[PDB]
Amino acid sequence: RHMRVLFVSSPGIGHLFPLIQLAWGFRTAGHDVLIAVAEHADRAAAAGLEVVDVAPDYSAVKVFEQVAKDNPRFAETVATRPAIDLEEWGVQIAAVNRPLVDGTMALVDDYRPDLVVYEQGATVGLLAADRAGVPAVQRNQSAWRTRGMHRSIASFLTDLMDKHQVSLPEPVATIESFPPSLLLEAEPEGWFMRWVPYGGGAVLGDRLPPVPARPEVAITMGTIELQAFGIGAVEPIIAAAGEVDADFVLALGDLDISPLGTLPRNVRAVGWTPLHTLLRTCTAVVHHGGGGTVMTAIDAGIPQLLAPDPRDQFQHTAREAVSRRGIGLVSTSDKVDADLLRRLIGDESLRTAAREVREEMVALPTPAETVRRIVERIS
Ligand SMILES: COC(=O)NC1=C2/C(=C\CSSSC)[C@](O)(C#C/C=C\C#C[C@@H]2O[C@@H]2O[C@H](C)[C@@H](NO)[C@H](O)[C@H]2O)CC1=O
Ligand SMILES: Cc1cn([C@H]2C[C@H](O)[C@@H](COP(=O)(O)OP(=O)(O)O)O2)c(=O)[nH]c1=O
Ligand SMILES: [Cl-]
Repeated sequence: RHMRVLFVSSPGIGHLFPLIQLAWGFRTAGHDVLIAVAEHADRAAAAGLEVVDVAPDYSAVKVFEQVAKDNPRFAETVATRPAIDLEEWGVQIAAVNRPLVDGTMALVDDYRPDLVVYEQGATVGLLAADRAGVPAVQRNQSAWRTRGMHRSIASFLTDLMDKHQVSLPEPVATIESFPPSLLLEAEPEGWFMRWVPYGGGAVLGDRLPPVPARPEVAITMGTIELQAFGIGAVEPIIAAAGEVDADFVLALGDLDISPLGTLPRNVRAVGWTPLHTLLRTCTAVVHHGGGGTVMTAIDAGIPQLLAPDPRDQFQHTAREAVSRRGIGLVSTSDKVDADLLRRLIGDESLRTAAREVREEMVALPTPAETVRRIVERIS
């Protein structure tokens, strides 16, 4: 009954955080839990868990650069359109997974997991499960449909699969990220699960901060877009914000915001803060379209505007749904203006719809319940 469970994540905070509730779900159910990730191992440790860094010195941004340089045709074609069918993006996602393989396979041999839980980007997790000979459970991201994505990714890792004597298995269960209404007409892949936001711990101070008298709007762009494309995209958003009669809080995480210089007087900045803690006191949020941020805004019950850098192809899958369900607005960073921010804060139908989608979401099975379901499925 007592298991060793290995959680496997691609080297991204947006990849890793959606595994944390399940990892604490397994730990509080008495199991041993270990995380495999690269680049962000210290953040995983700051969730109170044990971590092995399966690729020391990894840099996602350097991997991205190497892909573009090495695949100029892909870069000038497929990469000029949104990443929707990830089968087409196998070359890029395989480049991301490749450096994690050797370290993950060694870890599987040493740790001997009974179960692998991996996030949807981490084909290396399926390979790990096959190495150990154990079931794999997939945790989905945003609204991407899996289809043949793992076969396409694996087609570029063939050499490594041969060396480690592994084939690509199918997961025994898949767990959706979004609530049913935000998948539109796309067929669900497995179980729905409530989104319980995780963004790190925090000392809030000597008291619980009160909700401000004036409405505050958060501006956040996740953990990879501005790192990969530069901080420039947030400038037109901040300029538009300075023209709006509302207060704004800029939350770009560990990103150095020095290049922005002096912010408008109605815009304040914070360093890394768990997003749900920030949003507890906000009226709306402007962001890039990251799935974790979309879901955390829904947990807060607030309208959202998705305005990524126009070059970023990985923020597309929530956009149609945010639109069609009326819980927010969609644009691009360079097209944000004061009128659009006023719509975000003023259109009551957006807030009504957000609250309705939140009600749907918070009734879904919890991570604790989902741990029980997984254990039943594999027993
Ligand atoms: C801006 O630059 C990018 O976005 N980069 C990339 C991301 C990748 C794959 C995603 S699709 S597989 S999950 C079916 C990538 O494989 C690799 C990597 C390492 C870090 C990263 C991020 C990228 O996605 C991020 O994933 C989050 C889970 C999403 N929220 O749910 C975010 O919306 C999205 O921003 C390749 C990549 O280039
Ligand atoms: C920048 C920032 C992000 N976050 C969280 C919100 C999300 O859970 C996660 C970002 O994931 P996500 O929004 O999926 O996008 P990306 O992969 O593009 O970064 O990081 C914080 O909690 N605090 C912060 O200061
Ligand atoms: Cl959070």
